[PDB]
Amino acid sequence: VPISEEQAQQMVAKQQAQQERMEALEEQKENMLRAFVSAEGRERLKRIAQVKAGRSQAVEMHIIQAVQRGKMQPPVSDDTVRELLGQMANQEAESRSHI
Repeated sequence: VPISEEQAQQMVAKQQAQQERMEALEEQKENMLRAFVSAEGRERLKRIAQVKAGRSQAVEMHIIQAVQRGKMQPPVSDDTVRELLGQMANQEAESRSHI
């Protein structure tokens, strides 16, 4: 009674358009990192994501914005990943020191 057959046909679409768009960005991200970051450096990031997801995620954000703008040379070495994971950890603590 309250909502049309067509209008309900639209909200299942809208809602399934979004589960698509979600999946397409999770895939775009996975591709962007395959291309940008080395294999060793990509394991390391997922290995650390388990313990400190937020940390590993702060690097992935940075590597992507950085490579996309030509500020970093892909593919990014495990050595540079390890370096970045320390720098964020370190700055996480320097925030939490209230400084």
